Amino acid sequence: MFNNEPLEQIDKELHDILADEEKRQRETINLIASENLTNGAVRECLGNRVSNKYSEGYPKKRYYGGNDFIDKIEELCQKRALEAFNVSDEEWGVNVQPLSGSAANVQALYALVGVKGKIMGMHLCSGGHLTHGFFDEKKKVSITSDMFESKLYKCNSQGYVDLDAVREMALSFKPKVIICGYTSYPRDIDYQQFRQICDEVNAYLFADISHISSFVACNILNNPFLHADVVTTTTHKILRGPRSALIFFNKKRNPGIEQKINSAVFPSFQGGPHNNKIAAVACQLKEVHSPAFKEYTQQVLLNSKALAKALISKQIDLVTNGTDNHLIVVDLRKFSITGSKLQETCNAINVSLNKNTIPSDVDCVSPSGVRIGTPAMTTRGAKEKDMEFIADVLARAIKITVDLQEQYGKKLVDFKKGLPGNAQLQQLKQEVVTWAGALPFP
Amino acid sequence: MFNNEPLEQIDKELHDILADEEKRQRETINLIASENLTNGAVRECLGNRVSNKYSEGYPKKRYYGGNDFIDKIEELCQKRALEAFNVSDEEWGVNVQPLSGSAANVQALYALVGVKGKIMGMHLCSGGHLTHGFFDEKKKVSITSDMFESKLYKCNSQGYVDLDAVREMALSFKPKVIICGYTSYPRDIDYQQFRQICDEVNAYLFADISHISSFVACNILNNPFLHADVVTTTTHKILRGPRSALIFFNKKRNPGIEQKINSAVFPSFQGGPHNNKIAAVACQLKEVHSPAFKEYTQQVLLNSKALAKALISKQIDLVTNGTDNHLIVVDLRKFSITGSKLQETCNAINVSLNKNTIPSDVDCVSPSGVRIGTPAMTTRGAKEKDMEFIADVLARAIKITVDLQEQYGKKLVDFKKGLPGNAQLQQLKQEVVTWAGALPFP
Ligand SMILES: Cc1[nH]nc2c1[C@](c1cc(N3CCC(CC(=O)O)CC3)cc(C(F)(F)F)c1)(C(C)C)C(C#N)=C(N)O2
Ligand SMILES: Cc1[nH]nc2c1[C@](c1cc(N3CCC(CC(=O)O)CC3)cc(C(F)(F)F)c1)(C(C)C)C(C#N)=C(N)O2
Ligand SMILES: Cc1ncc(COP(=O)(O)O)c(CNCC(=O)O)c1O
Ligand SMILES: Cc1ncc(COP(=O)(O)O)c(CNCC(=O)O)c1O
Ligand SMILES: [Cl-]
Repeated sequence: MFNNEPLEQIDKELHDILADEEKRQRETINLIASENLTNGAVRECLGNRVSNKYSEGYPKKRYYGGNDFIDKIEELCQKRALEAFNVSDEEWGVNVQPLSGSAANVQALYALVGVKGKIMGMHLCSGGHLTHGFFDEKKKVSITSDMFESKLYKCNSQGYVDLDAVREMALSFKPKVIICGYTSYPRDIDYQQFRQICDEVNAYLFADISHISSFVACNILNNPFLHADVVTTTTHKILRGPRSALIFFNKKRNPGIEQKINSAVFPSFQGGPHNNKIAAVACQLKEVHSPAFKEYTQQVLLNSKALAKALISKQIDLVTNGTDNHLIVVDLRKFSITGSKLQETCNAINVSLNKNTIPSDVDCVSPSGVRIGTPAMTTRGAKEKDMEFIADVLARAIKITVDLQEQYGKKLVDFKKGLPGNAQLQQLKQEVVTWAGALPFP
Repeated sequence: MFNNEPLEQIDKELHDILADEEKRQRETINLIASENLTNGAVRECLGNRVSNKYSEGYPKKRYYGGNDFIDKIEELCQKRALEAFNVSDEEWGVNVQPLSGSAANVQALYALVGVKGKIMGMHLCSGGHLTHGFFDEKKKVSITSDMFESKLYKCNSQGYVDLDAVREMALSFKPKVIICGYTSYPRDIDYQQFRQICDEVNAYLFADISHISSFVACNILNNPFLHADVVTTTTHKILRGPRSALIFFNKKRNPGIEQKINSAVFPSFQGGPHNNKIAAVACQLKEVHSPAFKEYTQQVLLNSKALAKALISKQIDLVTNGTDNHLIVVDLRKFSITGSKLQETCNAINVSLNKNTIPSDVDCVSPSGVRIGTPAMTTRGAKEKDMEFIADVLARAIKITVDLQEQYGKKLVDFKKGLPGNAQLQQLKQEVVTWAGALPFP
């Protein structure tokens, strides 16, 4: 008693918007540092009937019947996760049920510290995430600043994590957890030093490696599994999986954490797992372990180095004057424009990027930069030689943005009136499309 | 720089488990009240490249570029949600970004009362959800009993909601929210009478209609939208959509609730929305509004009545001795067997159900019943005349379970040794598969 007519016939309205979204993705230079494109095998999982199953609990301990094949999928995902990040099932555990990044981080924090527990994370304005305790003087913006007591550590004026400040803060504030691993931080993390500060004050070491996960798994960047008690990560960014998250916990260093983390996920916060996600994660984690994926990940940093280098050669300032990973933050103060403005200008030419704060900015309204990153375009086949072209396009967008500000003024509402019809933007878009639309599309 | 080999080639191991899940689903009598089967159109959306997009925030106010077609999908889903539940976009708003039911309920309660806030909900043992403030004397099982202060109202020994107790509890406890709508409660709700109690102590009226959503939409059961301040609902049960959730808020009765709920979802708890979900929910919400889905929903209650009636005529006791909705709770005390045992017996014959508490039980270990429901089988084309057979299979399961208890004893580990190879279980399984494997499978 159902309708099995295809999507095209059942819902032509929705199907057209998705055919459109598909074309837009195909014809865009995607520089969002947090975005990638999944292969068809991961999209077959997400489409799979396994999402019919309620399977609350953990494998073998299900509150529903008919979970025989679900428990295998869940166990196969856990194994492949522990295998992908080069850790032993003897000392490291993994929960694979968190629905996304922010859910995973709030759950893992809760497990460790409980309500009104004390936590430390990097400031949003300095590169830290919302779920790292972010608040404003005016409001508790993240739940992690309200359901927990949080304190935030700023980076230095050059854009680097100030370990002198972290230690000054940890001794006075005395938190149960210290968060590192970040949302828009272009450099590597000394986890060892974080461990020594955590050990000084008997706080837990929390490393959220969502942005840099692939690098960690492939031993291109520092390994926080050597020092951290908990490691959180999303699966949908550089790792190139579905939208999901993973909580890793260190059993050797903290026995009985397994029960605490598992109980935090369910039944503390979530109910039924999303099994199509779990299936999809499993499929991408087998890819993560291959030598082919290492090659891709290497290409990400190769492209990122080249991109930063080509932007500096065109006199554009970068936060920390470069990058160790997949991402760059462009400081736009020398041009007297904002990232809100450059994001719209880039939206008009099919260049996807996001506004981003910098160290000198006192407000998240009027951010003075944009962040870009290479995972997506590296997935589309772009090489080091291609980065000059992307640098060329970003430079012209900045120049066009200066002109449109000159003509129409600093107000953003006024600035947008400048965008539609602009001949240079039309010629530039045309250039973006012609090149982007040609690349391999998964 | 990717692998576009299909799932079968890239991951034969996983592909075989999913082909196996597919066959199990096809050859099972699914009586899990919370489960359904999604059509191929809903499954195309979940597999769609729209899940590549980071679109944090709300439509027109995105922290990322390239969100033009995503904004159309998110506004189209909101439209179709308000349309489906027969509410005016002037009076009611809807957030469509919650990732699942438990996330939606925690977020909405936060919006309303905040950390340390007071809430009231039905006890788990009486039919209420974990997210309705459930705790135990030992521990705060749900975050909703820890991040909030909760008190729990039980039903009487008859299995019915006791409004005398609710009011008595509300006057003394004075919560800011009162939750109604439930997980395994077989009768309709007097929302109007809940509204009268909420107004007396100036509390919000929270209706969670996840289990009964389709009835509310198609006007077969009471309408909480006439009285409630907030309505939550999952989209993956009787509504027959993807795994997602929806928070409805009454703007007219509570000016300023819109921002407060929209900010609880993001940036308070979640980050990037899962767009494939939103696409999928939009697709099913169009189906919900047709007269054909009303037909399906009517057939759900026709089957439920017949199923209750046919179980009573085989001398099986039901809580409240019947049902007004899609679900029944079988009380198994007279047979001296637990729900755990009957769930295992039923899994050996390809009958999916779940264990469930009843009013007389003091513990959730050793629950005295099981819960069943008709949404899934009604989707597969089963009619009233088919319910006698399901009732007969369940009767035979109960009988077999008493025998297996008699032979191997009360211990559950001992009991399962009895299951493998049993001649009448093989005979019954055979009978289950033959009928189930013949029915329409979306
Ligand atoms: C949207 C989001 N989530 N997590 C983030 C961000 C980022 C971000 C957040 C905000 N927020 C998002 C929530 C907002 C609170 C509200 O809405 O009431 C406070 C500022 C603002 C910006 C930018 F605009 F660039 F300054 C960027 C980026 C990645 C989009 C960010 C930065 N900078 C960092 N560090 O992390
Ligand atoms: C799994 C789950 N989620 N929400 C539910 C349930 C149900 C349920 C929950 C529990 N729980 C789940 C959390 C558990 C807490 C812990 O581990 O520390 C306490 C008992 C136990 C049962 C049953 F076994 F039948 F008694 C049923 C059902 C629908 C599966 C339930 C009941 N009865 C109700 N009312 O709601
Ligand atoms: C370090 C980090 N942690 C957690 C999250 C949360 O992920 P979900 O979006 O799945 O909740 C993000 C999101 N990153 C935002 C961005 O960098 O674009 C992040 O950067
Ligand atoms: C009333 C109610 N509310 C919320 C949820 C949470 O849904 P998620 O599983 O999407 O978190 C459930 C699921 N209850 C499980 C069941 O009845 O089988 C529920 O019954
Ligand atoms: Cl999904």
